[PDB]
Amino acid sequence: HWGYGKHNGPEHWHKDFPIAKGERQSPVDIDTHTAKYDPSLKPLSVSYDQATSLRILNNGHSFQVTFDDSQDKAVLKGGPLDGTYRLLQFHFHWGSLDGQGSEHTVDKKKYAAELHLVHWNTKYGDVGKAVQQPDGLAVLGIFLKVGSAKPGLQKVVDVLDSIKTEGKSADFTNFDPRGLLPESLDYWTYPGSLTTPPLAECVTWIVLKEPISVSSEQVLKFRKLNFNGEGEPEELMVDNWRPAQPLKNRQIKASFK
Ligand SMILES: CC(C)(C)C(=O)Nc1nnc(S(N)(=O)=O)s1
Ligand SMILES: [Zn+2]
Repeated sequence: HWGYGKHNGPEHWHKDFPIAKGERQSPVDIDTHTAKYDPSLKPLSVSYDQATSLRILNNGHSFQVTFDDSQDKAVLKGGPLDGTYRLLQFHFHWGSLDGQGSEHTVDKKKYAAELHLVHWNTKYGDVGKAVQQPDGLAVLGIFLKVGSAKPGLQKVVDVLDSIKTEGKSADFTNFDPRGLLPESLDYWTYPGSLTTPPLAECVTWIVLKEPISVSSEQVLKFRKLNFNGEGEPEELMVDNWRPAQPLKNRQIKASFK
């Protein structure tokens, strides 16, 4: 089964998921000088006030916080998007050290981690149908750098002890994802894919220019999670990032000058 190790990592994924070598794979390097300001791009609309978080889960890849997506509660609109995209889950990718961990890069710079808020287009009715569409998902990507703590992340960090190994989950209600957002909603956008199998080419990527800062203690708690299930040889869940993929016939657009 796929993972991030030497024998099952990103360089192997194409064997089970041939779209890994596709025309719109993610992540990519964002070359800030080549991204073109698009004045026709709207401001992003992030409407998270009514978000209902449900559970936090170690899925063997990452940890994720899942939301109730059975109603338009926490939605992403505007920007490059047509229609309404419901927040389903967020998760992170991170490194073994602070100089790596992000999936997208900015002028080849890697951040310590990257937060993905995954939303699906309500015109397709459910996320499984949305994954089969070129505009089915919108993932809001936010870079994490190490410095000051992000207070809004601490509730997440403090429960990771209870989901150390693959398969473990916990109640995680009343979590407000607005506490994870940076000040600016300036973004880059391009058409891409899921960055984990099945690597489906269904994502409008919206990557915020402004990172959030998290503390060393916060990211260290990410690095104590395990890829393995309980009772299996302990393999720290670190470096769960796919590297940048070829941009191919794509333009990255910027919402800002
Ligand atoms: C809900 C569902 C389809 C299982 C999902 O979200 N899958 C993702 N696979 N890769 C993602 S990423 N790292 O691009 O945000 S999300
Ligand atoms: Zn992700």
